[PDB]
Amino acid sequence: GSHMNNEDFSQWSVDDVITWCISTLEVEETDPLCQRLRENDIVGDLLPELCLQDCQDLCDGDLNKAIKFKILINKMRDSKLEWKD
Repeated sequence: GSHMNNEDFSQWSVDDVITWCISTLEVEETDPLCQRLRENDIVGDLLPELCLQDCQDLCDGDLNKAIKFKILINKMRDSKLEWKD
């Protein structure tokens, strides 16, 4: 179904989640957004557990941040190779 390569949630670390997140969320690895995510040590297996609650908490208080954050995560879970015609 979706099992192909992935990065294995058991191998996802701080730098892994942060880097990929930021580089695909809004800005690059410059904004303090990295520091925030770094504080709350969360593994890739706990990402879907954060929800808009922990996500928004990870931000100063901006919907666009959390909303877009949790979303991008859903895409990474269901994966996306090439099924759009």
